[PDB]
Amino acid sequence: HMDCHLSDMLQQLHSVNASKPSERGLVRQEEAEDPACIPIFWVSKWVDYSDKYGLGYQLCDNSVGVLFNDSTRLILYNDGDSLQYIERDGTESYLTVSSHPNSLMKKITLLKYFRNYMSEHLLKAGANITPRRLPYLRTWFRTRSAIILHLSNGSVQINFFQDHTKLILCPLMAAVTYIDEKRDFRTYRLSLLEEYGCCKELASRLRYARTMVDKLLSSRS
Repeated sequence: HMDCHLSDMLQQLHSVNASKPSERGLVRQEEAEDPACIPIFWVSKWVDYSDKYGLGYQLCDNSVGVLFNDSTRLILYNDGDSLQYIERDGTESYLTVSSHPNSLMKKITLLKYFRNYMSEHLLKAGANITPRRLPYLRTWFRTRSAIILHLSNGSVQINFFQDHTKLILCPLMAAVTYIDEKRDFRTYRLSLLEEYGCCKELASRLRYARTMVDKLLSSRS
């Protein structure tokens, strides 16, 4: 199944949700935590100017990217010079800001504007956390309750507007990282949540997640 791991994630989430992990009673949510499953990448900041320009974001490694409206993406590495350009094909090329390339000067100017805004005006998600091919934003959408961000490495991140809680779902670890209201970052193996269960708040977000992954799978291309 070649859908950037979305099918796998749907299965991991059906399985956890079907186990009804909050209904239980011997809830040992801390027993489901697995430091071996800590994500390498997540989105630390984002800026939606999608009407006209696109969606800018920062990864936790301090790389910056933009998904332009024409469906190309440009990434500036944390060195502040190396570029990675992804055309619509998915085909990738590499360049530098200092080479001053005619073909991308407009997109580079737009990316630098995004970078500056995020640096000056936004705070990092998971800033207090040392993390464990640079992925890029494959697709995204927002509901009234969340923004849903699907990375090229198959991770899905859901940022909930009401309480600033966040889910980072990693299907290759079959794991979920939950950033709670107090900015506490905790990583769970999903199969250990089936077993030890969890609080009703995490259970509810995992139910919403399932629905969001269903929505990504329902609208490919």
